[PDB]
Amino acid sequence: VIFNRQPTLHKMSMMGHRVKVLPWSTFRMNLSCTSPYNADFDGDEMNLH
DNA sequence: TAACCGCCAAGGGGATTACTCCCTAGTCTCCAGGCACGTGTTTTTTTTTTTTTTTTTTTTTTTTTTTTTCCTTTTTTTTTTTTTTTT
Repeated sequence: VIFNRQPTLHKMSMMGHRVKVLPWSTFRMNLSCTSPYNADFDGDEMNLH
Protein backbone atom coordinates (compact mmCIF):
# COMPACT_ATOMS: atom_id res chain seq x y z
CA VAL A 1 0.00 0.00 0.00
CA ILE A 2 0.91 3.69 -0.33
CA PHE A 3 1.50 5.65 2.87
CA ASN A 4 1.47 9.45 2.66
CA ARG A 5 1.48 12.37 5.10
CA GLN A 6 0.35 15.82 4.06
CA PRO A 7 1.90 18.27 3.25
CA THR A 8 4.32 16.37 1.00
CA LEU A 9 7.36 18.65 0.71
CA HIS A 10 9.74 16.28 -1.09
CA LYS A 11 10.15 12.82 -2.60
CA MET A 12 10.60 10.95 0.70
CA SER A 13 7.24 11.97 2.24
CA MET A 14 5.29 8.99 0.82
CA MET A 15 6.45 5.37 0.97
CA GLY A 16 5.26 1.89 0.07
CA HIS A 17 4.46 -0.43 2.96
CA ARG A 18 3.34 -3.99 3.70
CA VAL A 19 0.02 -4.42 5.48
CA LYS A 20 0.03 -6.07 8.90
CA VAL A 21 -3.41 -6.31 10.50
CA LEU A 22 -3.65 -4.98 14.06
CA PRO A 23 -6.90 -4.70 16.09
CA TRP A 24 -6.87 -1.05 17.17
CA SER A 25 -8.12 1.84 15.05
CA THR A 26 -4.85 3.72 14.42
CA PHE A 27 -2.00 3.47 11.94
CA ARG A 28 1.06 1.65 13.29
CA MET A 29 4.54 2.02 11.79
CA ASN A 30 8.22 2.16 12.67
CA LEU A 31 9.71 5.18 14.44
CA SER A 32 12.29 5.88 11.72
CA CYS A 33 9.44 6.91 9.41
CA THR A 34 9.08 10.07 11.55
CA SER A 35 12.06 11.79 9.90
CA PRO A 36 11.07 11.52 6.18
CA TYR A 37 7.36 12.03 6.92
CA ASN A 38 8.06 14.94 9.35
CA ALA A 39 5.55 13.31 11.70
CA ASP A 40 5.27 14.09 15.41
CA PHE A 41 2.45 11.75 16.66
CA ASP A 42 0.56 14.71 18.14
CA GLY A 43 -2.72 14.23 16.31
CA ASP A 44 -1.27 13.76 12.82
CA GLU A 45 -3.95 12.67 10.36
CA MET A 46 -2.34 10.68 7.58
CA ASN A 47 -3.47 8.83 4.45
CA LEU A 48 -3.17 5.33 3.02
CA HIS A 49 -3.98 4.25 -0.53
C1' DT B 1 28.92 159.32 -20.96
C1' DA B 2 30.58 158.24 -25.51
C1' DA B 3 27.32 157.85 -29.85
C1' DC B 4 27.61 160.74 -33.56
C1' DC B 5 29.22 164.36 -36.61
C1' DG B 6 32.80 167.18 -38.76
C1' DC B 7 37.30 167.77 -39.94
C1' DC B 8 41.72 166.39 -41.06
C1' DA B 9 45.54 163.14 -41.98
C1' DA B 10 47.71 158.84 -43.51
C1' DG B 11 48.25 154.48 -45.59
C1' DG B 12 46.96 149.87 -47.60
C1' DG B 13 45.35 146.93 -50.86
C1' DG B 14 41.87 145.77 -54.58
C1' DA B 15 41.15 147.22 -59.33
C1' DT B 16 43.42 147.70 -63.84
C1' DT B 17 46.67 146.53 -67.89
C1' DA B 18 49.90 143.48 -69.97
C1' DC B 19 52.76 139.17 -70.44
C1' DT B 20 53.11 134.52 -69.92
C1' DC B 21 52.22 129.60 -69.34
C1' DC B 22 50.17 125.63 -68.46
C1' DC B 23 46.31 122.83 -67.65
C1' DT B 24 42.38 121.42 -69.45
C1' DA B 25 38.81 120.89 -73.85
C1' DG B 26 38.61 118.33 -77.53
C1' DT B 27 39.43 114.16 -80.38
C1' DC B 28 40.91 109.52 -81.42
C1' DT B 29 41.78 104.29 -79.82
C1' DC B 30 42.50 100.63 -76.64
C1' DC B 31 40.91 98.12 -73.06
C1' DA B 32 38.81 96.95 -68.47
C1' DG B 33 36.07 97.49 -64.33
C1' DG B 34 30.68 98.20 -63.81
C1' DC B 35 26.83 96.04 -64.39
C1' DA B 36 23.09 92.54 -66.07
C1' DC B 37 22.00 87.80 -65.45
C1' DG B 38 22.17 83.23 -63.02
C1' DT B 39 22.51 80.98 -58.94
C1' DG B 40 24.18 79.15 -54.31
C1' DT B 41 24.65 77.01 -49.93
C1' DT B 42 23.13 78.12 -45.32
C1' DT B 43 18.60 78.62 -42.67
C1' DT B 44 14.42 77.59 -41.32
C1' DT B 45 10.59 74.28 -41.29
C1' DT B 46 8.68 69.79 -41.06
C1' DT B 47 8.68 64.92 -40.35
C1' DT B 48 10.29 60.76 -37.90
C1' DT B 49 11.71 57.78 -34.94
C1' DT B 50 12.97 57.13 -30.46
C1' DT B 51 13.12 57.96 -25.25
C1' DT B 52 11.65 58.21 -20.85
C1' DT B 53 8.69 58.48 -17.51
C1' DT B 54 3.80 57.88 -15.97
C1' DT B 55 -0.31 55.36 -15.69
C1' DT B 56 -3.21 51.44 -16.05
C1' DT B 57 -4.21 46.47 -16.10
C1' DT B 58 -3.85 42.00 -14.37
C1' DT B 59 -2.68 38.31 -11.65
C1' DT B 60 -1.14 36.33 -7.46
C1' DT B 61 -1.35 35.08 -2.42
C1' DT B 62 1.53 26.40 1.11
C1' DT B 63 -1.53 21.92 1.35
C1' DT B 64 -4.71 18.30 3.89
C1' DT B 65 -8.71 17.27 7.45
C1' DT B 66 -13.08 17.79 10.96
C1' DT B 67 -17.52 20.29 13.23
C1' DT B 68 -21.68 23.89 13.18
C1' DT B 69 -25.28 27.91 11.39
C1' DC B 70 -27.91 30.88 7.74
C1' DC B 71 -29.73 30.98 3.55
C1' DT B 72 -31.10 28.78 -0.72
C1' DT B 73 -35.58 36.82 -1.75
C1' DT B 74 -38.71 40.80 -1.57
C1' DT B 75 -41.16 44.63 -2.04
C1' DT B 76 -44.09 46.81 -5.59
C1' DT B 77 -47.03 47.22 -9.18
C1' DT B 78 -50.77 45.04 -11.76
C1' DT B 79 -54.67 42.02 -12.05
C1' DT B 80 -58.83 39.66 -10.62
C1' DT B 81 -62.37 38.29 -7.60
C1' DT B 82 -65.58 39.85 -4.09
C1' DT B 83 -68.71 42.88 -1.75
C1' DT B 84 -71.70 46.81 -1.31
C1' DT B 85 -74.84 50.53 -3.05
C1' DT B 86 -78.30 52.29 -6.17
C1' DT B 87 -82.42 52.57 -9.35
